[PDB]
Amino acid sequence: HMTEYKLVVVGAGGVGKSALTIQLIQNHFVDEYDPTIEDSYRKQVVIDGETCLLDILDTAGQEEYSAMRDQYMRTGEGFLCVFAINNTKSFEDIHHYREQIKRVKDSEDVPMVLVGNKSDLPSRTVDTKQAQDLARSYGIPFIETSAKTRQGVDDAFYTLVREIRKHKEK
Ligand SMILES: Nc1nc2c(ncn2[C@@H]2O[C@H](COP(=O)(O)OP(=O)(O)O)[C@@H](O)[C@H]2O)c(=O)[nH]1
Ligand SMILES: [Mg+2]
Repeated sequence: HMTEYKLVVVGAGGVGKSALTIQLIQNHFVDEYDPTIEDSYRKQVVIDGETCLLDILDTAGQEEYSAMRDQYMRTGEGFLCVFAINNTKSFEDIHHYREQIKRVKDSEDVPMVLVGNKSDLPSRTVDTKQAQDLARSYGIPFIETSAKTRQGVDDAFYTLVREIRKHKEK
């Protein structure tokens, strides 16, 4: 009656991991969300005729990974690797998040989507072609999002579900 899909949202502080997740669940842009709140959220949604229950960890910070975060990294089926298109450092940081996932999974073939968030903002410092070059090298999709306008948000999450299905029987 429902298929569970366990998703993890990672990336530098301030890129919009929480805003993206909240925009997915609540259809609202939250302007100011606690940067330290790490928690799991659930969403029921029909994707390609399948009733899915998304179990989504929105990660926050470093320093003594909770039991929960360690659990989700280990048992997570797919990862959204988020940077902001007006945050060059966040883009450069993606390498470290991908290295972490590769280590936790002992594999280069983990379901993953590269997300360039804050597409609504005029201060773009990361070109779509840069992002495309990075995702091409990793062998993953790249999608641009705005948690403010909702552009691409469903698309990122649905695409990650689809990547998981490409990798394993669900
Ligand atoms: N304009 C714009 N602001 C955003 C977007 N996503 C997040 N923000 C803002 O960016 C800041 C960081 O967002 P947050 O979701 O807390 O980042 P996190 O640390 O990655 O969870 C907040 O002030 C949000 O209001 C976006 O798509 N567009
Ligand atoms: Mg957050």
